[PDB]
Amino acid sequence: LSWDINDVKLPQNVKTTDWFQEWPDSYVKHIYSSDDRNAQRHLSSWAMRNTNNHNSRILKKSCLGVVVCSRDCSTEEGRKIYLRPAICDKARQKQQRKSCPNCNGPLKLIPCRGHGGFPVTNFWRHDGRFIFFQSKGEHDHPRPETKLEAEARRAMK
DNA sequence: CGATGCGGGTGCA
DNA sequence: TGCACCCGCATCG
Ligand SMILES: [Zn+2]
Ligand SMILES: [Zn+2]
Repeated sequence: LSWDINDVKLPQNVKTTDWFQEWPDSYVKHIYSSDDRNAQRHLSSWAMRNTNNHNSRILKKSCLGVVVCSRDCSTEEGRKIYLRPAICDKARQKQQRKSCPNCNGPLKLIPCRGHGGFPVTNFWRHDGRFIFFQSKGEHDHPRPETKLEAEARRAMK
C-alpha cells in the first residue's frame, strides 16, 4: 500500500520485500521478509543502541554517533578514522579513553542528532510473514566502521 | 568482553 | 501519552 507507520494494523499484500539495507538513512522504511536473517537480527551498519519505548512489539533503537580522532588526524593515504562506538554503555566509556590507532592522540565521541537534534532512531516490528522497518532522521555525522570492520580490529595482534 | 533485548522507573512536553 | 534516557537482568557468540 502507501501510508505506513507503527499503525494499528499493517497491510499484508506485500509483494515487494525490499532487500536488506545496510545504511538506512533519510527516514527510510522497508518491508524485509521475516526469513531475512539480517533483518531478523535487526542489523544496521550505523551504531544503534537499544532504546526502551515500553512496547514489546516495536523494537526501537537510537544512533550512537561515531568515534573520531579529536586531533583531526589523517593517515598517509589521506584516510580519516571513524571508529564504531561500543554499544554496551560502560564499554563506550572505557573506549573514549583509549588512544587513537593512527596518530596515537585522544579519541572523541561525536554523537548523532539527525532528528530535531536527537540521535536518529529506527523501529522494528515483525508482522507475520515479514519484518517491517522504519526510521526517523538523517545522520548528521560520518559513518562508523561496520560491526564486521570493528571486530576486525579487536580480533587482531 | 561486549552485542542485543527487555522492562522498570525518571524527567519533560 | 510520547519521547529520551539511566540502570540492572539475562542470553549468547
Ligand atoms: Zn588520530
Ligand atoms: Zn546517526
